[PDB]
Amino acid sequence: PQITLWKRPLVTIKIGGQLKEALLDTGADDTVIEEMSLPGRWKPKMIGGIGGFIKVRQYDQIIIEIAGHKAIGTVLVGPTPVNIIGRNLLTQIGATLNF
Amino acid sequence: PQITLWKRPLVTIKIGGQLKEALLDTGADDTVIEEMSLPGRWKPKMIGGIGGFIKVRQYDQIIIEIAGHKAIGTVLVGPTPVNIIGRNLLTQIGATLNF
Ligand SMILES: COc1ccc(S(=O)(=O)N(CC(C)C)C[C@@H](O)[C@H](Cc2cc(F)cc(F)c2)NC(=O)c2ccc(C)c(Nc3nccc(-c4cccnc4)n3)c2)cc1
Ligand SMILES: [Cl-]
Ligand SMILES: [Cl-]
Ligand SMILES: [Cl-]
Ligand SMILES: [Cl-]
Ligand code: NA
Repeated sequence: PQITLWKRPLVTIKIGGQLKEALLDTGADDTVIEEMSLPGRWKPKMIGGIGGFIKVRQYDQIIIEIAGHKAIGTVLVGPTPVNIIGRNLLTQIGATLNF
Repeated sequence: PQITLWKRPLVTIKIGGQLKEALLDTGADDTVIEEMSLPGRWKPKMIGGIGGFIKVRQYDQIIIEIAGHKAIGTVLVGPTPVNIIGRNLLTQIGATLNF
């Protein structure tokens, strides 16, 4: 698709069998999702946003579908205000910015 | 142009007679710039994201040039970690996300 930006670029994702809403976010290096259960071990990560820092749980090699496009990669889990799909997964789905 | 997302999508902007580097940010509703002076009226606002909220000054009807493309709109000024070009100005330069 070609997604214009008059509204938030929200898509459906599928992670852990479940559908969620998420924001396609070119300003995010990494993908950050609200609290949920994921398999395997996690590693610590601190990320900084507009208001300060939050600790998240880093899960690697997670299967995740974004707007119907299959990806496998890192997902950060923690107290984000909204689910955000960052560049690590935008690159897997072949997304670019165009003007 | 077509901008890939292997790295942060940074561009040069001109705002208030100054050159700055800023991130093209589809996850940002509004444009947020580090502390600077702008002409005209403003009003206070709180904006939120990862890590909580910051207080900003809202200036309306500000001209900007984003990677060579002019537009006009609201600019929020305050203690953002990164200068952000949000959707309110990305729409005006015709930016889309494509995959
Ligand atoms: C109404 O208008 C507005 C309201 C809110 C905003 S916003 O809050 O800016 N935001 C809203 C979304 C979160 C929904 C836009 C979003 O793209 C922001 C833009 C941003 C990037 C950044 F980068 C630092 C910042 F403030 C801000 N993304 C993240 O916060 C972001 C997204 C993902 C990650 C992983 C990180 N943090 C990060 N990334 C890599 C490394 C580190 C790091 C590593 C080691 C030490 N410290 C930091 N942190 C940050 C904008 C306009
Ligand atoms: Cl739109
Ligand atoms: Cl990844
Ligand atoms: Cl505006
Ligand atoms: Cl349009
Ligand atoms: Na004004």
